[PDB]
Parts: sequence; structure tokens; C-alpha cells
Amino acid sequence: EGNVKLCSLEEAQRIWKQKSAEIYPIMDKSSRTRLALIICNEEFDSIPRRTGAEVDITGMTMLLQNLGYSVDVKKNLTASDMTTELEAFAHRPEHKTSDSTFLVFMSHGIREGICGKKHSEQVPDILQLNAIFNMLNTKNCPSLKDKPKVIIIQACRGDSPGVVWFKDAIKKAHIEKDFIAFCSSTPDGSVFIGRLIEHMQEYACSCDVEEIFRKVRFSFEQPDGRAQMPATERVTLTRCFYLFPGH
Repeated sequence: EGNVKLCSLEEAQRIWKQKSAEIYPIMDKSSRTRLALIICNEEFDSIPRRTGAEVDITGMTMLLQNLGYSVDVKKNLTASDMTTELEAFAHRPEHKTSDSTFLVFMSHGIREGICGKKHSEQVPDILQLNAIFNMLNTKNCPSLKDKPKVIIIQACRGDSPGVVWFKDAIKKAHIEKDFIAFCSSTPDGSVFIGRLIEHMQEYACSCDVEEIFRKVRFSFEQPDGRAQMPATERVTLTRCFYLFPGH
């Protein structure tokens, strides 16, 4: 399974000093109610089965639990069902007494969206990326205002970027803020999810999530399988999100 390295009292002190307190605050361990949602589509009407899905669900579930999240897992949804689930997730009371969330999507994709179980050329079944952000934004999810919302999107695409060959009384709040997305389109557990888990395990103690994502990219810098170069996207974090594993 691997092991999430903990942030020592010493490391935590270092982190708070160096970033001038521009860090997202964490709530008390014994009262906070952190939630995470995994939506995984493995079985589809018209597109290939994603056979490594159960290994990926297991790994992401155990990781997120080890980082302090209660994890819901939903499987084999249409875009409509994903929409319903995301709206419900946004309204969960636990977010009020949480400091953060993770949402993980694992499916096939197209350039502008995630495939639902019924997706076909002739009859689309697509969850737009915009919809995810809209449903979790400050209006629709006030409970996560000013709290980091980490969106992991594995949406496997036949046109994933590849390679080139060479020789040799009222107040205003921002509608959308405190998001970060990390996006993989590489098709065929899966290589991307495995590498992400390894890096979270090794570096959550010492690195903020943005830096962990960079390190994942660094680990993939030389292509060998189908090319992996997962992009960080749609970043409106204003502070560093350290997971402080063990706290």
C-alpha cells in the first residue's frame, strides 16, 4: 500500500516560518469533518472497460483516509448522475466544520469534459469541467469558501498529448477561488494514479500540493509508456495548501 510520511513538529515549524503564514489553516483533528469524493467510471455502454479501476479506487481511498478525509466512492455514473452527486456533495454539512476537500474523477474523457457511463459519438454523455467548478464555487458551496478544493481529474483520451521524435451590510466574495486542478488524459492500476499516490505519500509531509504535482511531472519527464505529462490547471489558490499529515 505504501505509507504516508508524517510532518514532524519540526517540519511544521519550518513550513510556517518560511511561507510567512501564507498557508491555508487546518482545523482541530478531533473535531474537524473532512470529506472527499471519488467518482470512478470503469464500465461503459460504448467505450472500453477501464480494468485497473478497482486498484486505483482502493489506492486513492486509502491515501485520502490517511490524509484525514472521509471518502465517498461512486461508480459508473452518467453525467446527470455525477451532476446530482456533486450538488449533493456541495451541500454536505461536514464542509462547514472542514478545512479543505478533494474530488477525484477517474473516467474516459474528451477535450472539454469527463465521460459518463453512456457516452458515445452519436449520443454524448459528458460532464463539463466548468460544471465541477460551478457546483463547488462560493455561491453554490459557501461552506468551502476560502478553503482549498483539490480536483484530481483522470479523464483518459485517445488524443492525449504525445511525443515528438528527435535524433541524439452586504459584502462581495470572489465567485471562484481556492481551487487547484491536476489533470491527466493519458489512456491505458493506472500509471498516473500510482505515481500520484507515491508522491503524496512521500512529499505531503514537506511540500504543498502544487509542488507535489510539479514533482509528479518531474518524475514523468522522460516518455516510455504512453506519454504522461499531467498539467496543473485552473489554479486560484491564494495560499499554500500543506496537508500536515499527522496533524
